[PDB]
Amino acid sequence: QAPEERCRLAAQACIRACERYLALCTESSREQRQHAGDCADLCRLAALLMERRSPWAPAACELAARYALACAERCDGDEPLERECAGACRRFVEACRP
Amino acid sequence: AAQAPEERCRLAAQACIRACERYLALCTESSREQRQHAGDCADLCRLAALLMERRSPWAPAACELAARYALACAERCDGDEPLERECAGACRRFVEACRPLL
Repeated sequence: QAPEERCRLAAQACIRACERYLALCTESSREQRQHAGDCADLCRLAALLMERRSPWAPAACELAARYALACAERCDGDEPLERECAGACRRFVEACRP
Repeated sequence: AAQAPEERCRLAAQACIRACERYLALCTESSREQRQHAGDCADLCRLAALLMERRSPWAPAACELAARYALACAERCDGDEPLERECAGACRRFVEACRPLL
């Protein structure tokens, strides 16, 4: 699996984690939900660009990673949905550096 | 209430993908290069549409990239055949709609 393929997969696993946290988490704050959504949206963009081999892929990838960690810093807690959302955000960023 | 220009942009995006898919599926005289363009244009337009639909704050960012691919698709796919003209037109029309949201 090429680093771009694992980064794409990590990004998709991220939006799934974020959209899940958004609709399932019963203790989320308006701000926290907003952070999850920003990461989910940006990750959809970076993902679509990675698939279409766009020269903007890397650019969008970093913008997504920025909010990906900002989302973890704000939405990580103790419940599974919370650790999962923050985890997936981490896993995504970890696949951006390479 | 700045959702008026965004809604008209969302509709332009939607029309643009319809024309692009139509182009991709119907225009027989189409190079693989033009097909790739109309295709990228259509996908980005999809994301852009979805982002505007859920009133995402990152919708303009998506419209920025989509406008790029739409503008490129127009510059590459316009032609004498109606399927070619309509695609270019839809893309350009869509590009025009993104302005206020840029």
